[PDB]
Amino acid sequence: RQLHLAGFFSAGNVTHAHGAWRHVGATNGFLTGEFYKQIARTLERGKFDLLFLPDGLAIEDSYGDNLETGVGLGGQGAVALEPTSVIATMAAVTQRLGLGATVSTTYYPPYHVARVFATLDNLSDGRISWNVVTSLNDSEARNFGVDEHLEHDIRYDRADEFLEAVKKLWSSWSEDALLLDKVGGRFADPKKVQYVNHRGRWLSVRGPLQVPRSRQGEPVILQAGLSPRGRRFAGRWAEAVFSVSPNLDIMRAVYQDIKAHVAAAGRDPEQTKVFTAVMPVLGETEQVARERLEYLNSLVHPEVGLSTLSSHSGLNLSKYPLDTKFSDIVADLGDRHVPTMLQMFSAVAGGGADLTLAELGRRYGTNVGFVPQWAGTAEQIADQLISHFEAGAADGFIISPAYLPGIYEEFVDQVVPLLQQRGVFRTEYEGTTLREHLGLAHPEV
Amino acid sequence: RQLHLAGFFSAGNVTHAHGAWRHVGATNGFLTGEFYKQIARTLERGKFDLLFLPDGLAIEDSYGDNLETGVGLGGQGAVALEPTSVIATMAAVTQRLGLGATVSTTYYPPYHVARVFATLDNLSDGRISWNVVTSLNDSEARNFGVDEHLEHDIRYDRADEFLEAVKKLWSSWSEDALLLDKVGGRFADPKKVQYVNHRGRWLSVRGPLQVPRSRQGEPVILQAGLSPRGRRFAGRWAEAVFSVSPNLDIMRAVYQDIKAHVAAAGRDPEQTKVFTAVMPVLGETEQVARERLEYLNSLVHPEVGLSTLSSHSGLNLSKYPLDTKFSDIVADLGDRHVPTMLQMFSAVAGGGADLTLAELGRRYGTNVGFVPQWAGTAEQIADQLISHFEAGAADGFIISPAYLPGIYEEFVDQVVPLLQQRGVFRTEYEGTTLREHLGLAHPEV
Amino acid sequence: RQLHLAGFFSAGNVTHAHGAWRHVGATNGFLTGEFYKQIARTLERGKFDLLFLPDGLAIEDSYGDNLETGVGLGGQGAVALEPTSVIATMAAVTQRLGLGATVSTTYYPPYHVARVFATLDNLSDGRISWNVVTSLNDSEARNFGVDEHLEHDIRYDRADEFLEAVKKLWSSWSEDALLLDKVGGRFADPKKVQYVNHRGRWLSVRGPLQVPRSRQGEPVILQAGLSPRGRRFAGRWAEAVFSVSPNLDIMRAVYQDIKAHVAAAGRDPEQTKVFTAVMPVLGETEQVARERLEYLNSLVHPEVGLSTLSSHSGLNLSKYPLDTKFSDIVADLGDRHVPTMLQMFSAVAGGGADLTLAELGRRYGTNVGFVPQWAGTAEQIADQLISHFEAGAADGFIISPAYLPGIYEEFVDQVVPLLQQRGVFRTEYEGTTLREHLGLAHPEV
Amino acid sequence: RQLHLAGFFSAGNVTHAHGAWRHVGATNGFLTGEFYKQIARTLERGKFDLLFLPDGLAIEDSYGDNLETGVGLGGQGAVALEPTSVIATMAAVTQRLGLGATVSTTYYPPYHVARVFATLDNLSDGRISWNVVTSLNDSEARNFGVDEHLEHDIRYDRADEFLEAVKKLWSSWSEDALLLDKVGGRFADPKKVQYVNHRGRWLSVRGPLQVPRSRQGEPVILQAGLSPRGRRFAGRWAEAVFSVSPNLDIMRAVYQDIKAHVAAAGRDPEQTKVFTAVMPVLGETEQVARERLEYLNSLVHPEVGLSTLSSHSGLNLSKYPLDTKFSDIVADLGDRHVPTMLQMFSAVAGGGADLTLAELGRRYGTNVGFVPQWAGTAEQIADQLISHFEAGAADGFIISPAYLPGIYEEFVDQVVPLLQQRGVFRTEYEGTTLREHLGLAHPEV
Ligand SMILES: Cc1cc2nc3c(=O)[nH]c(=O)nc-3n(C[C@H](O)[C@H](O)[C@H](O)COP(=O)(O)O)c2cc1C
Ligand SMILES: Cc1cc2nc3c(=O)[nH]c(=O)nc-3n(C[C@H](O)[C@H](O)[C@H](O)COP(=O)(O)O)c2cc1C
Ligand SMILES: Cc1cc2nc3c(=O)[nH]c(=O)nc-3n(C[C@H](O)[C@H](O)[C@H](O)COP(=O)(O)O)c2cc1C
Ligand SMILES: Cc1cc2nc3c(=O)[nH]c(=O)nc-3n(C[C@H](O)[C@H](O)[C@H](O)COP(=O)(O)O)c2cc1C
Repeated sequence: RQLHLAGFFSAGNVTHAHGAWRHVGATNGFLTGEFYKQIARTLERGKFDLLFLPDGLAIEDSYGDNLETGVGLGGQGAVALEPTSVIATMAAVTQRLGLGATVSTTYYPPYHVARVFATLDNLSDGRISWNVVTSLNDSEARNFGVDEHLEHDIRYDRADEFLEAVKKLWSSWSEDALLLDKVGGRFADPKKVQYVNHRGRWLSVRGPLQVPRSRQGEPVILQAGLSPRGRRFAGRWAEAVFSVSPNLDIMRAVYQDIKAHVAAAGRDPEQTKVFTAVMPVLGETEQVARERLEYLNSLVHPEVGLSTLSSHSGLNLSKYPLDTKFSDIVADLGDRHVPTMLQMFSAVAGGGADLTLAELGRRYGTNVGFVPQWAGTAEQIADQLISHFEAGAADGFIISPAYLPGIYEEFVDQVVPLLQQRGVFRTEYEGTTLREHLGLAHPEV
Repeated sequence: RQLHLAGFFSAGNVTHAHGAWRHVGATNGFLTGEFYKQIARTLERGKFDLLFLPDGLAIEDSYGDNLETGVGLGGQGAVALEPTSVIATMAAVTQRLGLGATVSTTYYPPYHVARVFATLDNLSDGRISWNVVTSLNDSEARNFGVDEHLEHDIRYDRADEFLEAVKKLWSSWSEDALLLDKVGGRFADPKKVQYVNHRGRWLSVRGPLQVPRSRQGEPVILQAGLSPRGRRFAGRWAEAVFSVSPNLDIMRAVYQDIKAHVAAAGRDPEQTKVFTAVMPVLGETEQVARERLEYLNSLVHPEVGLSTLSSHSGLNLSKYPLDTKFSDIVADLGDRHVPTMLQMFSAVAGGGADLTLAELGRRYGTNVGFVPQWAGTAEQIADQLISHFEAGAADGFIISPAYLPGIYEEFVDQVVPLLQQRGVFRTEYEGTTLREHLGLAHPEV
Repeated sequence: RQLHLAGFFSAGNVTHAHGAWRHVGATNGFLTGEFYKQIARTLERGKFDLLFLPDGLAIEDSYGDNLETGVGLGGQGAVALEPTSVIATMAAVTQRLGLGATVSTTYYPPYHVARVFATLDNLSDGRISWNVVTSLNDSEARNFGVDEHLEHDIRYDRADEFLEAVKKLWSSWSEDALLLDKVGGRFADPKKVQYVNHRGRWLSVRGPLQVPRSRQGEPVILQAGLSPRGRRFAGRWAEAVFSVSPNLDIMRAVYQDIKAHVAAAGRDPEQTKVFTAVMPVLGETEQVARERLEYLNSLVHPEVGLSTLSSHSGLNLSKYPLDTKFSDIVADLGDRHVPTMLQMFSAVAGGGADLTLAELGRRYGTNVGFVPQWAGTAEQIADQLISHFEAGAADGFIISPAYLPGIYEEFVDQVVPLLQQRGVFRTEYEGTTLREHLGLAHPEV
Repeated sequence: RQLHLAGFFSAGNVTHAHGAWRHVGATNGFLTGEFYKQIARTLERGKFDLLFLPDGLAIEDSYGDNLETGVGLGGQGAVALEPTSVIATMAAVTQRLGLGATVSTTYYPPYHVARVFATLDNLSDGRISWNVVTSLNDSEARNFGVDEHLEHDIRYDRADEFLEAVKKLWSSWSEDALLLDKVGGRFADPKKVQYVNHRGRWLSVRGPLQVPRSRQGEPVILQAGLSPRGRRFAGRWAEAVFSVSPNLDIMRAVYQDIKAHVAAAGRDPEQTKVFTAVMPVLGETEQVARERLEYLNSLVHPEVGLSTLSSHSGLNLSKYPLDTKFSDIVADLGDRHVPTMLQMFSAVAGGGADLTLAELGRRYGTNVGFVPQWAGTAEQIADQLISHFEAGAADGFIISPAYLPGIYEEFVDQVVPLLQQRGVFRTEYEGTTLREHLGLAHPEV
């Protein structure tokens, strides 16, 4: 029984640790090719299954209506490179590492999505993944500028038709269609390249895709989104799921809930790999590790933290003085109008303590509220990973980076070898495709 | 006074020579990263200014409305990779070569175009170019599933506002906005990052762009489109122009006309570089060159040739038997209703002879009618490039490949050194950016 | 049953074709890393078993005790880079291709040879080869400050002990000696690293080697030397043999002779792979190919060919006039005292005739007298290779380059795919080491 | 006025910190190409002047003529790859970084040293350096099967002629000798390529060298050897000096003495750059750094230090009891029969206390006695480098690695940017050669 490992970070200034760009070890090379090439090569040296990128299309002015926080202090999406370009860059200099990009079904037509990932899948020789998200934000809306705003759960309904359209397109070409018979002049068998002719309620695409199928057949479908409608969506489509849980109990529930949704949709639950995100901080001794973590968490500015907390909760908390205690917010707006997730974050993060908005945002900024921080030696981290795996937390772990590129160098040089020595993580790539690393079947046309 | 050199080929089976995939030397590696990496490194080894890719978003299927000729025999766009992914791949393995991609203003929002190229421009450290095109044909639309028919000249009017929007977005970040002051916690100066708030007749985008400016400020604007409206457009926006002319008389006229449009738009004509395309075929002796050219041209299948000729002429010629002579086509449609390009191509390619459709399509397939074929020794090709340059044909030449990747290995190894010894082509890159190679000024925010 | 392919060229101006540096396509980049990196990456792209380099440690100056000819016209070894440095350079940018260097047993101590190749073998993860040679020439000696005389056959007797010393050194480290037990503080098992204490008639070396064994155990032994003593030496030590024969029948005879020597030495003949050198000249048509061979052969200066002919035959022909007829030299030297190779060359070149030594030197300069020039289409060349292989000419072919880097780009693009489609050449590397490519066993400690 | 930076480490298990291979972060990849490619790319990313490697031609078995200590516990030179091969590997994947290798004048002929470094200088396009050393040890002489023992100072006398011989060889080719006139058939001007025919007291070399001059003319001469005879030697030949001093006071004296010896040799002291070695240990806080230093030092086994200390003293400490008080040991020899370096070191223990032999060996294993360990934050390390530089300690610093590859990643990511912000270290390479980086003149032929 071996676990999977994945890397994850924004093509930009911040991922989960909101003080990361301030870290003494941060190169902040996120505008340069070299930065991404170093990181991709490092994770491949550590035999990672994959690396994938989140995405948002707007700087967030969202809290509360301003960039002065985001841009001035380095909040979420202050810098955000288009993710598919970035992984093409990474694909060019690796040969085994799987690579994923987050693209919303909202903003692009299925033809575009299908061709972009089929192209990347071929260029990388069958190593690509699309992380499917159904987001719609007005600012993103403001940027791409389209306002018909569809309700959260209906976006997933549309996304069902979207995925079907994309997969029809990826099946345009039989895997034996291309002939390249030079002598005879037969380029391809036109009876094995078929029109798509899709017309559903939401979308219309004609086809065929002008891009044949790679050696893994189709890109791997990644999925992120844990809403009840999102888990149903994952049951039907996800081949790997991006999850975040603060502790083993929540990890195990999410795991079993997702595997249940998959089985309920008629699919094999062992063909959907669940990853849970964890943020390790290493030290030669546990003491050093805990001091490094303390240093890391002290870089978070209370307002950048609050900004993200405002965005994730849907409540704008900039409207209040920063010293407002959380119970004066519930007092001021009534418990019915303060999101549950926000009341559950205040209770868990404060431990019963009535915290100011400053301190709540500061703590939220350390780890986005729910990504577990693990401080310890390489041996301790290896142990924790192995025991969570054995307790059924996940099929693999996403390693959320405290600072870049350095943390991945530390994790690969110190933690990966220990995992290999215990026999719970690959010593070498067995196959060449992302499907093979993940133990997924090669889909048929 | 030095000339410029550019590479050009589709990320796919065919560019201008319709027998290229059948050439004994063709690797047909156009689905692999390696193919593109080899070519990009080769052109950088030869100190080329740039390489750019065309694009079409559908298998050309009009003649007449079928997969079978295009796919079966390997016509235009039978395989067509998404071009921006492809040059991202090339950028990761080069450090000087300029890289361009053709993207239509029709099918994407200005926000997308701006973010993709800003990303590539940053990933490549200031080496990227967008080749602006305004196309819109029904099959591509059928894929993007849209009902629109903006008339040709109106597409250019919309493109004016489009470019304006993209350039506003690329000016979101001043070049001194990014601070990365870790000690003070100041990421960036928010007074140097500006909202865009563009609301024009055609488009609306708010901004700012989440991507700072590269060391060359903004991507270089390439343009392709030689219609009277397109030349006006080039006058206003183009920093480099993609042109194709069958002989020196037409090259010089196109040259002077473009430079005139640029001056008429209030811009400096020497800040718009005109490239003209030529298809060289080398041999150790002139005799060897001519036999290789004859071999190359003998690979063109008459029906693939005819397919492209139909698409370009706007006339479906599948309806006729292949042995139909061209004058029964003129009889069948009336001299008035025969597109001018089609009448000029028939007269030029036949030299007055009445040709079958097979033979007309076959000759069109050799060079898309109007790309000059130059057979000779390295010294002769070098001579011809120099004399055309001295005769005011162009500021630079696009080298259309008879077959890939080999032809570029030959060109870089045999012709480039001769140009360098004569002092008309750079022996080494003087700058690091595409603007520096082309001698373009660094634009202000 | 598949054939093997090897590349072979001098790290310098000339290999077998003496007009190569003058070829219009020759880059003459033999002083730069880029030149060697390109060729290695190209031969790896073509799935070649290996690439190796010859060596001489002095500008040939025997004819006529001066460098005016060698240096002035670009003769053998006019430029000659140190070969182990070069293949280290190639190893760094490849991961499958085997890489070999010729080093003479005469000029270096066994410890030095062992350490250099053990190092390269580790650096390349098991892809290195030593081409064993026993040369001793005075100019080389003059350079090394040696005033050593040892007779041809005795040099080989000495080499037997040399090989034995080197192979002991490569067994210094057991393959399980290295522990890297950090926690316990045990670097390596001291009972599995052993002193050598070699004290023989010729050499003494103590050991152990400071370099452990790579994944292929030991560097592959290549050998070049076709003399009667040379074949015995190959019989005992060679794992691969570099041979040259002018036609299939002699190829076949040398082939069986070497396999017989291997069997006579008590070894398995299928564990010594025989390569024979061939010089292909490709053309799209046979006519083009023959014109290209004619062009290439016309670049040879009669005196450079003659210079080389002198060095291989042992007679310095410089003293004679260029119009000295060949039977007038044997008249004044007797059937008894002019070398055997020298007139199996003259007759073969005339096939009957009396030529001036100018003409004899010119013809020798094209292909070093005995390397067959094969001009044809890719299909014909592929046919001939398969046909010679099936006829028992060799286990593999050394592809002698008419000019560099260009000829290898053509061969990999045109001939290799044809071999692969016929199933007689690997479509992909099955293993990672040079031993696995050659189908050699992993030697024991 | 900027300081220079150099990297330095053995191609093997240990450099100065003898517990390094045991460090949790050490990859111990010293047998793989990847390990060296990574370190070299990292130092190039950090704009280092140079990286050079030490060497020994035998496993360190002196204490006590057995390998059980050296091999069993991982003392210095237990694994030691041939250094010229290693830097060739590094040169292939870098384009600016300087690269040097240590080769003894004792064991190789001048022709061999000359050709290897001329070859490397060309492969690297002028970035190479030879670190001149005059060592002669018994284990090493018995691997090369040498039995002549030359007195310490005489080896340096021999070395004087050695360098003249090597520099003569490097002037074999005029920098305008190579012509490559393909049309005229003139390879090179033979009157600009000269025989050497060097015959002095010690050595004889004929020439010419088969390798032309690189872009920087000749390899840079590094030297290491601080005996009085070594410093006179450095005065005459060295262009950069490797020095080690435990504090600013000794640094400054060593600095000024070397500059004087150079002036005394009639050379410009500004044209010989002196480097001093320091071993930094970084932490996010000073507390963290001091702890990481403690961890590092706690990995040192007392006997490996002594194994290594035996050779440096050159006294064999192997059979004195480990708890032998040092002074008591002092007595059999007589204060007069004690090598001094060891003696100051006893002094440099710094407690001036009678110390166990275990304990002297432990401390020596820590930092080779005299390389200062600096623990602190990046700012503190930068400060100390700047303040030492300004106080005239050295023209540049050698950064001795606590553990590899990681410490260089930390150093380049944390300290270099700070040095750059202060303007005391280059933000970018101004030239392409090692001579340009060090501010050395281009020597003429
Ligand atoms: C762990 C995780 C990571 C996510 N990352 C992104 C992301 O990078 N970009 C995005 O648009 N949506 C992302 N989402 C999904 C958003 O929640 C999104 O707004 C979607 O509409 C709702 O997903 P949901 O099922 O959580 O409601 C992520 C969701 C999860 C659970
Ligand atoms: C040399 C040249 C190359 C062109 N390449 C493309 C291309 O690759 N893709 C595309 O959509 N349009 C391309 N075009 C422009 C097409 O003509 C396009 O349909 C546009 O609507 C009309 O441009 P026009 O000004 O030539 O009419 C190119 C035009 C020229 C002159
Ligand atoms: C095909 C072939 C290639 C050879 N290449 C070299 C070489 O590059 N350098 C060298 O010193 N000897 C080379 N030799 C060996 C020389 O002939 C050498 O001087 C040796 O002492 C005699 O080899 P022999 O067995 O052919 O007589 C080669 C031999 C053969 C058959
Ligand atoms: C900082 C430094 C580093 C040295 N490194 C080496 C080395 O790696 N290999 C070597 O043989 N000698 C090295 N030496 C010099 C040795 O002492 C050498 O054996 C020589 O014979 C005597 O040099 P000396 O002048 O210091 O006595 C080094 C010397 C110094 C000062």
